[PDB]
Amino acid sequence: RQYMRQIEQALRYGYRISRR
Repeated sequence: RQYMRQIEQALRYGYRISRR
């Protein structure tokens, strides 16, 4: 929901760095 918005935005950084 609305709150997940800030939490989702974090995954942006996740997708910014590499994790295998």
